[PDB]
Amino acid sequence: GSDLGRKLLEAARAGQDDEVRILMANGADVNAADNTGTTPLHLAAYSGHLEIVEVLLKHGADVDASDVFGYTPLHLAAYWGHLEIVEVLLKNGADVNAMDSDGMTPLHLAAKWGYLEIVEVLLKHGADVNAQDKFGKTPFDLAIDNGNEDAAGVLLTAAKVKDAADQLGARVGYIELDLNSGKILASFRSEERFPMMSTFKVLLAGAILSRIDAGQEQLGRRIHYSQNDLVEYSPVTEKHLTDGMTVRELASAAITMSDNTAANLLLTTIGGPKGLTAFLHNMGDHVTRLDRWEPELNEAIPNDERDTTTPVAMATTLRKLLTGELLTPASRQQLMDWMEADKVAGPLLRSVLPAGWFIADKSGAGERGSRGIVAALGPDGKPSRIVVIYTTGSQATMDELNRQIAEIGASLIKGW
Repeated sequence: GSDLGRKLLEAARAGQDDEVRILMANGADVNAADNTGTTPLHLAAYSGHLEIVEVLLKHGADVDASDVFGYTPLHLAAYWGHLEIVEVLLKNGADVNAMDSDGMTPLHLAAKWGYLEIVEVLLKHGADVNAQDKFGKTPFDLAIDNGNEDAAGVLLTAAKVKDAADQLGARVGYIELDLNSGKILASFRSEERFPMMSTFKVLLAGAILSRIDAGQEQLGRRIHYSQNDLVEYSPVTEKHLTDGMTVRELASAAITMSDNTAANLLLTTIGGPKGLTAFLHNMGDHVTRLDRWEPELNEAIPNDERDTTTPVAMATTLRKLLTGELLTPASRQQLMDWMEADKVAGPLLRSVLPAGWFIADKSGAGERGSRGIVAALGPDGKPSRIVVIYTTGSQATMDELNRQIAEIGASLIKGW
């Protein structure tokens, strides 16, 4: 009987992708472990064999397996500066904050050796900047000690955001993204899910504009509705029960005033939340999902994936809508124009925006202390970056939440 377990360990170490598959096909344990607790995934991560890491993961490899010294594959990937592997491990559910026997997290390792790109990715997945090793040192402290000012700065920025959220008992996530290239300039918990709340209405407007471009809808078409269509908070639609509203007026009301009935009426034309989600799949967004209508979509139940997005997905989709090829230039401009005319997000980014800056945004508020904003802004009268910020779970007052988002915005503006 050939010990397939060890043969697989060696194949993973040597980068023999075909041999790895053959052994697995013949019954090799993908989670085989030697006397130190080392698994095929550990060795693949240590050597830097991306393809083998992927094959192991897609066939049942335990992503968080720990060896005798508390090392996970993510520890090894970070220690040797294997960026792509770090990314893949995290995408497959690795524990970003796993601590080895010395109390070191992957973020400690990346900060210590000065692997800036890895520091950034870890932050995307919620790495704890307050994590202390056995000597009481945070990743920041290790960056300072080893003279990595680059990493220190990025970690300091992340700490400001996390520490503010902790005081409120909130979970926070944000991202700053380049409008043209799509390059991520800064973020924290940008790969985690948050309730979209009314921020989804910019995506809804995109779906309608797509139908307009296709000739399935007309901006000037008048929609007639009744009192039984009215839901909570409908400041505009409640005024036009007898005359109705055009698709254009409804889209405007939905974005600029966050009118709920306006959103539901538009949703109906595309087949509801399932219709909007279908449109997002066409945009290349397979993360964002709308499941419910207004106002139920604002429930923000903890760990509920219904009606949620991630900061990176929302920011990326918004970028595609405002600059991509999917909408016609006229429609892209209309979407931007509607967001520029938002009048219900005063207490957020606009409360700290210097004179001369351009901003087009859409805000959101929900139960369980949920608050958020999506925006395209820039210091020179035009938008050059996308900013998305979400907070949830604090049960804090509206004023407290407003200031939480505003101060994050202030930090980004000052460090522009």
